[PDB]
Amino acid sequence: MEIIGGKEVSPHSRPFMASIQYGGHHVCGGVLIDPQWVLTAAHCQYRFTKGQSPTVVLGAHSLSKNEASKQTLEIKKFIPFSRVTSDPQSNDIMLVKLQTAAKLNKHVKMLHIRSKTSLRSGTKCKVTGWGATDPDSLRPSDTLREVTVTVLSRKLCNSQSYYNGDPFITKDMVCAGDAKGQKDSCKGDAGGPLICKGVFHAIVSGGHECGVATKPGIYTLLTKKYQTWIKSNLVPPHTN
Repeated sequence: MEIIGGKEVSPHSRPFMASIQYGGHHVCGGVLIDPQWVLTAAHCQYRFTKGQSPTVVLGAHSLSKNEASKQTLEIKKFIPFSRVTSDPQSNDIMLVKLQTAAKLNKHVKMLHIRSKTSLRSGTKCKVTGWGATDPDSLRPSDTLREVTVTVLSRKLCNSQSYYNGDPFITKDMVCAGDAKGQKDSCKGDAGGPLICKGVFHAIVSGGHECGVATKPGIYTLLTKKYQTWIKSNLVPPHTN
Protein backbone atom coordinates (compact mmCIF):
# COMPACT_ATOMS: atom_id res chain seq x y z
CA MET A 1 0.00 0.00 0.00
CA GLU A 2 3.01 2.31 -0.37
CA ILE A 3 6.33 2.91 -2.14
CA ILE A 4 6.96 1.66 -5.68
CA GLY A 5 8.87 3.45 -8.43
CA GLY A 6 11.34 1.66 -10.67
CA LYS A 7 11.61 -2.07 -11.43
CA GLU A 8 14.89 -3.38 -12.93
CA VAL A 9 14.48 -4.79 -16.46
CA SER A 10 15.87 -8.06 -17.67
CA PRO A 11 19.46 -7.39 -18.81
CA HIS A 12 19.59 -6.14 -22.44
CA SER A 13 15.85 -6.55 -22.97
CA ARG A 14 15.61 -2.91 -24.12
CA PRO A 15 18.31 -3.09 -26.92
CA PHE A 16 17.46 0.41 -28.14
CA MET A 17 18.54 2.10 -24.93
CA ALA A 18 21.47 4.47 -25.00
CA SER A 19 23.42 6.16 -22.25
CA ILE A 20 24.46 9.74 -22.90
CA GLN A 21 27.71 10.30 -21.01
CA TYR A 22 30.22 13.02 -20.15
CA GLY A 23 33.64 11.92 -18.89
CA GLY A 24 32.35 8.37 -18.63
CA HIS A 25 29.41 9.30 -16.41
CA HIS A 26 25.74 8.94 -17.36
CA VAL A 27 23.76 12.15 -17.47
CA CYS A 28 20.93 11.00 -19.74
CA GLY A 29 19.16 8.22 -21.59
CA GLY A 30 18.47 8.08 -25.31
CA VAL A 31 17.19 5.95 -28.14
CA LEU A 32 19.15 4.63 -31.12
CA ILE A 33 16.93 5.38 -34.15
CA ASP A 34 19.50 4.72 -36.87
CA PRO A 35 22.99 3.13 -36.94
CA GLN A 36 24.56 6.57 -36.40
CA TRP A 37 21.77 8.47 -34.68
CA VAL A 38 20.46 8.66 -31.13
CA LEU A 39 17.37 10.61 -30.12
CA THR A 40 17.42 12.23 -26.69
CA ALA A 41 16.41 15.47 -24.96
CA ALA A 42 18.00 18.84 -25.71
CA HIS A 43 18.59 19.27 -21.94
CA CYS A 44 21.24 16.58 -22.22
CA GLN A 45 23.76 18.80 -23.96
CA TYR A 46 26.05 20.39 -21.40
CA ARG A 47 26.44 23.83 -22.92
CA PHE A 48 28.99 24.83 -20.28
CA THR A 49 31.93 22.92 -21.70
CA LYS A 50 33.80 22.75 -24.99
CA GLY A 51 35.04 19.30 -24.02
CA GLN A 52 34.52 16.59 -21.37
CA SER A 53 34.72 13.89 -24.07
CA PRO A 54 30.99 13.26 -24.61
CA THR A 55 30.11 9.70 -25.68
CA VAL A 56 27.23 7.27 -26.12
CA VAL A 57 27.18 3.73 -24.66
CA LEU A 58 25.05 1.10 -26.38
CA GLY A 59 24.18 -2.49 -25.46
CA ALA A 60 24.49 -1.83 -21.75
CA HIS A 61 22.63 -2.77 -18.58
CA SER A 62 25.03 -1.77 -15.82
CA LEU A 63 26.78 1.58 -16.12
CA SER A 64 29.81 0.56 -14.09
CA LYS A 65 30.40 -3.12 -14.98
CA ASN A 66 32.10 -4.26 -18.18
CA GLU A 67 29.73 -6.11 -20.52
CA ALA A 68 30.41 -8.02 -23.74
CA SER A 69 27.64 -6.24 -25.68
CA LYS A 70 28.84 -2.74 -24.71
CA GLN A 71 29.79 -0.31 -27.47
CA THR A 72 31.21 3.14 -26.66
CA LEU A 73 30.78 5.51 -29.58
CA GLU A 74 32.09 9.07 -29.70
CA ILE A 75 29.53 11.83 -30.35
CA LYS A 76 30.34 13.72 -33.56
CA LYS A 77 27.85 16.54 -32.96
CA PHE A 78 24.68 17.67 -31.17
CA ILE A 79 21.71 18.90 -33.16
CA PRO A 80 18.97 20.09 -30.77
CA PHE A 81 15.67 21.27 -32.31
CA SER A 82 16.06 24.86 -33.50
CA ARG A 83 14.54 27.45 -31.18
CA VAL A 84 13.56 31.12 -31.25
CA THR A 85 12.35 31.00 -27.64
CA SER A 86 14.48 28.54 -25.66
CA ASP A 87 13.99 28.68 -21.88
CA PRO A 88 13.03 25.59 -19.78
CA GLN A 89 10.43 23.27 -21.32
CA SER A 90 10.20 23.89 -25.07
CA ASN A 91 11.19 21.63 -27.96
CA ASP A 92 13.37 19.62 -25.54
CA ILE A 93 14.50 17.09 -28.15
CA MET A 94 17.94 16.56 -29.68
CA LEU A 95 19.61 14.37 -32.27
CA VAL A 96 23.08 13.05 -31.56
CA LYS A 97 25.17 12.18 -34.61
CA LEU A 98 27.53 9.33 -33.75
CA GLN A 99 31.19 9.38 -34.85
CA THR A 100 30.89 5.90 -36.34
CA ALA A 101 28.12 3.42 -37.11
CA ALA A 102 26.98 1.17 -34.28
CA LYS A 103 27.26 -2.58 -34.74
CA LEU A 104 23.82 -4.16 -34.63
CA ASN A 105 23.14 -7.44 -32.81
CA LYS A 106 20.71 -8.97 -30.31
CA HIS A 107 21.66 -6.50 -27.62
CA VAL A 108 22.02 -3.42 -29.86
CA LYS A 109 19.18 -2.47 -32.19
CA MET A 110 17.29 0.50 -33.53
CA LEU A 111 13.84 1.59 -32.38
CA HIS A 112 11.43 3.18 -34.87
CA ILE A 113 9.70 6.44 -33.92
CA ARG A 114 5.93 6.58 -34.12
CA SER A 115 4.45 7.27 -37.52
CA LYS A 116 0.71 7.74 -37.05
CA THR A 117 -0.40 6.14 -33.79
CA SER A 118 -2.12 8.69 -31.57
CA LEU A 119 -1.79 8.72 -27.79
CA ARG A 120 -4.89 8.83 -25.55
CA SER A 121 -4.92 10.06 -21.98
CA GLY A 122 -5.23 7.23 -19.51
CA THR A 123 -3.06 4.88 -21.59
CA LYS A 124 -0.47 2.73 -19.78
CA CYS A 125 3.15 3.50 -20.76
CA LYS A 126 6.67 2.48 -19.70
CA VAL A 127 9.57 4.91 -19.32
CA THR A 128 13.00 3.21 -19.60
CA GLY A 129 16.21 4.67 -18.21
CA TRP A 130 18.90 4.83 -15.54
CA GLY A 131 17.06 7.45 -13.50
CA ALA A 132 17.95 7.32 -9.81
CA THR A 133 15.43 5.68 -7.51
CA ASP A 134 16.11 8.18 -4.71
CA PRO A 135 15.23 11.87 -5.25
CA ASP A 136 18.21 13.05 -3.17
CA SER A 137 20.76 10.96 -5.05
CA LEU A 138 23.49 12.62 -7.08
CA ARG A 139 24.13 9.35 -8.88
CA PRO A 140 21.91 7.48 -11.38
CA SER A 141 20.69 3.88 -10.96
CA ASP A 142 23.58 1.62 -11.90
CA THR A 143 21.22 -0.65 -13.82
CA LEU A 144 18.58 -0.04 -16.49
CA ARG A 145 15.08 0.27 -15.00
CA GLU A 146 11.51 0.79 -16.22
CA VAL A 147 8.67 2.73 -14.61
CA THR A 148 5.04 2.31 -15.55
CA VAL A 149 3.16 5.61 -15.86
CA THR A 150 -0.27 6.77 -17.02
CA VAL A 151 -0.82 9.44 -19.64
CA LEU A 152 -2.56 12.48 -18.12
CA SER A 153 -4.94 14.76 -20.01
CA ARG A 154 -3.49 18.09 -21.13
CA LYS A 155 -6.53 19.64 -19.53
CA LEU A 156 -5.61 18.21 -16.13
CA CYS A 157 -1.89 18.85 -16.56
CA ASN A 158 -2.46 22.50 -17.51
CA SER A 159 -4.83 22.99 -14.55
CA GLN A 160 -3.94 25.12 -11.51
CA SER A 161 -3.22 22.24 -9.14
CA TYR A 162 -0.60 21.13 -11.68
CA TYR A 163 1.66 23.25 -13.89
CA ASN A 164 -0.80 26.14 -14.18
CA GLY A 165 0.32 27.19 -17.66
CA ASP A 166 3.93 27.43 -16.57
CA PRO A 167 5.30 25.20 -18.08
CA PHE A 168 2.33 25.17 -20.44
CA ILE A 169 1.70 21.74 -21.95
CA THR A 170 1.31 22.21 -25.71
CA LYS A 171 0.25 19.68 -28.36
CA ASP A 172 3.90 18.77 -28.77
CA MET A 173 4.17 17.77 -25.12
CA VAL A 174 2.58 15.25 -22.80
CA CYS A 175 2.30 14.50 -19.09
CA ALA A 176 2.37 11.11 -17.44
CA GLY A 177 2.70 9.99 -13.84
CA ASP A 178 0.98 7.95 -11.12
CA ALA A 179 -2.48 8.36 -9.54
CA LYS A 180 -1.03 11.28 -7.60
CA GLY A 181 0.31 13.12 -10.66
CA GLN A 182 3.79 12.30 -9.44
CA LYS A 183 6.91 11.63 -11.52
CA ASP A 184 8.80 8.50 -10.37
CA SER A 185 12.02 8.64 -12.40
CA CYS A 186 14.71 10.79 -10.89
CA LYS A 187 18.22 11.96 -11.87
CA GLY A 188 19.52 10.65 -15.16
CA ASP A 189 16.06 9.96 -16.59
CA ALA A 190 15.98 12.68 -19.25
CA GLY A 191 16.26 11.78 -22.91
CA GLY A 192 14.87 8.26 -22.55
CA PRO A 193 11.79 6.83 -24.35
CA LEU A 194 8.15 6.90 -23.37
CA ILE A 195 6.72 3.67 -24.81
CA CYS A 196 3.06 2.72 -24.94
CA LYS A 197 1.45 -0.30 -26.61
CA GLY A 198 4.72 -1.17 -28.31
CA VAL A 199 4.99 2.30 -29.88
CA PHE A 200 7.87 4.78 -29.32
CA HIS A 201 5.81 7.88 -28.50
CA ALA A 202 8.03 10.41 -26.74
CA ILE A 203 11.28 11.59 -25.16
CA VAL A 204 11.65 12.36 -21.44
CA SER A 205 12.11 16.14 -20.97
CA GLY A 206 14.88 17.10 -18.57
CA GLY A 207 14.85 19.45 -15.60
CA HIS A 208 11.88 18.06 -13.66
CA GLU A 209 11.83 16.82 -10.09
CA CYS A 210 10.61 13.43 -9.10
CA GLY A 211 8.71 12.40 -5.98
CA VAL A 212 6.51 15.51 -5.96
CA ALA A 213 2.71 15.14 -6.08
CA THR A 214 0.84 17.05 -8.83
CA LYS A 215 4.20 17.57 -10.66
CA PRO A 216 4.13 14.72 -13.25
CA GLY A 217 6.79 13.78 -15.76
CA ILE A 218 6.90 15.87 -18.93
CA TYR A 219 7.71 14.16 -22.21
CA THR A 220 8.38 15.56 -25.69
CA LEU A 221 5.82 13.95 -27.98
CA LEU A 222 7.18 12.80 -31.33
CA THR A 223 4.78 14.79 -33.48
CA LYS A 224 5.03 15.93 -37.08
CA LYS A 225 7.05 18.89 -35.85
CA TYR A 226 9.98 16.69 -34.94
CA GLN A 227 9.40 13.76 -37.31
CA THR A 228 10.05 16.14 -40.21
CA TRP A 229 13.08 17.50 -38.39
CA ILE A 230 14.40 13.96 -37.79
CA LYS A 231 13.84 13.04 -41.42
CA SER A 232 15.71 16.09 -42.75
CA ASN A 233 18.79 15.14 -40.72
CA LEU A 234 18.71 11.49 -41.73
CA VAL A 235 20.29 12.66 -45.00
CA PRO A 236 23.23 12.79 -44.78
CA PRO A 237 24.48 10.14 -44.28
CA HIS A 238 24.67 10.05 -48.10
CA THR A 239 26.39 7.38 -50.22
CA ASN A 240 29.37 8.15 -52.47
